Amino acid sequence: ERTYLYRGRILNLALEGRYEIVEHKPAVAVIALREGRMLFVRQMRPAVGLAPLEIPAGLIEPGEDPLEAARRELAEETGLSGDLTYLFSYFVSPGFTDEKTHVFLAENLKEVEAEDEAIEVVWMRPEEALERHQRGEVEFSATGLVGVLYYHAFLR
Amino acid sequence: ERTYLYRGRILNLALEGRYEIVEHKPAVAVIALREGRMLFVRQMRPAVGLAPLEIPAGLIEPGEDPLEAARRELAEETGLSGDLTYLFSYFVSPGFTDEKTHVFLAENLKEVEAEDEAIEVVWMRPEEALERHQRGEVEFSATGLVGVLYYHAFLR
Ligand SMILES: Nc1ncnc2c1ncn2[C@@H]1O[C@H](COP(=O)(O)OP(=O)(O)OC[C@H]2O[C@H](O)[C@H](O)[C@@H]2O)[C@@H](O)[C@H]1O
Ligand SMILES: Nc1ncnc2c1ncn2[C@@H]1O[C@H](COP(=O)(O)OP(=O)(O)OC[C@H]2O[C@H](O)[C@H](O)[C@@H]2O)[C@@H](O)[C@H]1O
Ligand SMILES: [Mn+2]
Ligand SMILES: [Mn+2]
Repeated sequence: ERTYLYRGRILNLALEGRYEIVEHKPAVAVIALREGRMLFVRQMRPAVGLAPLEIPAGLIEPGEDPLEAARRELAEETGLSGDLTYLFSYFVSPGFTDEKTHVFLAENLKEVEAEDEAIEVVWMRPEEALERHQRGEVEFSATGLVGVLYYHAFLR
Repeated sequence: ERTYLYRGRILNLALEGRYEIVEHKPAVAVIALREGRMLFVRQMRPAVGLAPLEIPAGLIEPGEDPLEAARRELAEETGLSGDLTYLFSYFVSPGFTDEKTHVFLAENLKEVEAEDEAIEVVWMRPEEALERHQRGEVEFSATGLVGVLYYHAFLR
């Protein structure tokens, strides 16, 4: 038996025996390179009180599958569309939440819209994002770090 | 004002205006290679109902800093010690939680203990972990995927 303590907008909090469990919608994230720059985004994140370096990401909404959600959040956050390829998925923190992230690569990006304004588009070479992070200048989300590592592994 | 709905063992659930926020202890994770195999672990994770491929990881306990927590969970989960180097950190899912993970590299591993039994030690070439994941055979945690990508980027 899961017993629910809180049913919310973007999460539920449940107890399952001794375990505290946060149910959360699945997410998508998109890795995109153009002229050696990766497409990052930043927004104020009240949970952490700062704006980490992320890649375009969002929740999968009712009716959508991961590919469709990835297309949508790329367009809504950055005004771009591209050719999407599924890469891999991961559980963000499976010791307490079921949130799963599906990661895509985008190629051949084109502007379809001139976007959500509280999101800052940050094109940045991934080598520079990693250096800024090593020097303490920026924090990463998991999606931002996965983008930077994937680039270094496979896109040079 | 954060208003608290739940104060627990491994998380607190808070509201901050419209935002649902899960406070969570920071974590560590350790990337370790030996003879071309990466040190993964698996354990049943009730939040997800399965055992994803992770790397050795744990929460930072009172009094500890990340390096010390990394040493401890490597020994407790796998019976090993090594020379630790800090790599980078990431917020697991900063749209709802403040959990931050500090990732270390371990080299020169030695057995100090013959360990916590509900953790399965899984030495596996990272190329094979990535293939098994691409074929649907295993799920990744963020820490497992970060280990595999870091290897491919920097440890070949
Ligand atoms: N959902 C939970 N509810 C209550 N207690 C729990 C839960 N999960 C574990 N404990 C207790 O908490 C104690 C300390 O857990 P440690 O073993 O240092 O950590 P880790 O490997 O779980 O988590 C490490 C990271 O890996 C994953 O990505 C996680 O999501 C974290 O981000 C354990 O003894 C359990 O008794
Ligand atoms: N803590 C919250 N509480 C309540 N509502 C919120 C919260 N955060 C956002 N919303 C509402 O939820 C709506 C849908 O959010 P989308 O914009 O598709 O997602 P994302 O970028 O937030 O999260 C994407 C991933 O990136 C990060 O790693 C996250 O942790 C996720 O893993 C937003 O309109 C907000 O109005
Ligand atoms: Mn978003
Ligand atoms: Mn652990």
